[PDB]
Amino acid sequence: VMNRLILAMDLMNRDDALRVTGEVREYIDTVKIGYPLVLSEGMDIIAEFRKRFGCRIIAGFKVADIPETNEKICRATFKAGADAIIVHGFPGADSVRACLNVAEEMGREVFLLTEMSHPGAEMFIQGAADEIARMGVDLGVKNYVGPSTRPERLSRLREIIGQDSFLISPGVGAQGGDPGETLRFADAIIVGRSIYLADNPAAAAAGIIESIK
Amino acid sequence: VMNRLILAMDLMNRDDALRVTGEVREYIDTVKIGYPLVLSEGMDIIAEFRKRFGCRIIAGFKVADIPETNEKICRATFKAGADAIIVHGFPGADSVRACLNVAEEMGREVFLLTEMSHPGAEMFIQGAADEIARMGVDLGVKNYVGPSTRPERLSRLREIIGQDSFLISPGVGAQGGDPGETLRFADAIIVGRSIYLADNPAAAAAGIIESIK
Ligand SMILES: O=c1ccn([C@@H]2O[C@H](COP(=O)(O)O)[C@@H](O)[C@H]2O)c(=O)[nH]1
Ligand SMILES: O=c1ccn([C@@H]2O[C@H](COP(=O)(O)O)[C@@H](O)[C@H]2O)c(=O)[nH]1
Ligand SMILES: [Cl-]
Ligand SMILES: [Cl-]
Repeated sequence: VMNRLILAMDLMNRDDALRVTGEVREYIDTVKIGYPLVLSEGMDIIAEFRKRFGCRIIAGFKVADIPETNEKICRATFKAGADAIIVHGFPGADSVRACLNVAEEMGREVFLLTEMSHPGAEMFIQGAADEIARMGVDLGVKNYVGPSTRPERLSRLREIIGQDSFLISPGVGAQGGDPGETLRFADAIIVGRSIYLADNPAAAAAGIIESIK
Repeated sequence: VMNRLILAMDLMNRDDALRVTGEVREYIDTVKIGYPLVLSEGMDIIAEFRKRFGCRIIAGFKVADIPETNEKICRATFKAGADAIIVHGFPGADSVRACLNVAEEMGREVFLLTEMSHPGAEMFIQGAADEIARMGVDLGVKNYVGPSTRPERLSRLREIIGQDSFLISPGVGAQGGDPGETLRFADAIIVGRSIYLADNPAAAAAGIIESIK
């Protein structure tokens, strides 16, 4: 990932989303598109981003359904052009495998979300996170998502998945996570609001990159 | 809910989804639309269903993001016409409250998904399900989703939420759940494939209703 920086484009209208992404295109080559934008503008927005920016697209859908439905969601998502999809690990191994099956068939990637970055994650997710990470390792998952907001937890996750695995981390900026500290364990950071809500997105992205040069 | 039967419309193309729903419209007044259909045809499909069938629409999105993103997803979904949205409880209380806030503002409903119906749910969700249910009760949640595939678990969930709460349950038919047994605890059953994949959807729906009379 270019500059170890992934833009979380959660604006909800195409003009703004495309405008802001364009303002920071020189600093990134990977964009995470989620439901706020997709539900507001349609799945065709993914193809629009790929054609306009020639960027990698990670669908931050955090799939969390039964196996059969997970397969359908992944199929629809990859057909739309997504290079990868983020899947929740809490629902179990069968639900994860369903996503892996479609990813293998279509030559795409799966990112396993272990622990989440928000406060509520401490209630149920945190206690299962280490086991969810191990589950991913046992199934050969190579891409993971961990919390920037809890460096020691992110560090433990890194220990479990190993140095070879790819780890990205949200929660940098708006949620309180620090770019540099997070990159001690993650290969790339996910940044949304700190950039897309900034007075000048380009300066914001440049500032982040400057602090981690 | 008419006939205590909610149709899970997970077909992935407009023509088929509308045709099948039309075939069983005389037996239902509530349809659950999820990502397989919405990602394939766009969120406008929700409005299409409401105007063509005058039915209640439950968005089976199982929202499972951080609070801020959950708010955006719920807002986009309710603006699209959804009467209710299904929210995952495992991400915690703040993520649930975010959904409740938007539902309150827009005069819509939130259904809290406690334990899931597939095998993988036993790995992490099951052990947290009773507490997730209690969390919902403590926050005043009145609508819940529990597994048809585990009658005793569904029964325990009913005990926790009380007779007052509304409980719907997926996993009937394709996943092995029995309509009658499930309705001993749930107010309504969610049925997808057993109906929409049937040679004769209308006959399939009638058959289910027959054994429930
Ligand atoms: O544990 C997680 C999983 C997903 N995200 C997502 O990552 C982005 C973080 O954006 P922001 O807080 O930098 O604005 C959003 O798209 C959000 O939905 C998190 O924040 N935390
Ligand atoms: O625990 C859960 C939560 C959601 N669903 C959803 O309920 C429907 C069940 O459909 P079917 O198995 O009758 O086809 C699908 O939309 C599915 O995604 C489950 O099956 N189990
Ligand atoms: Cl995400
Ligand atoms: Cl659902």
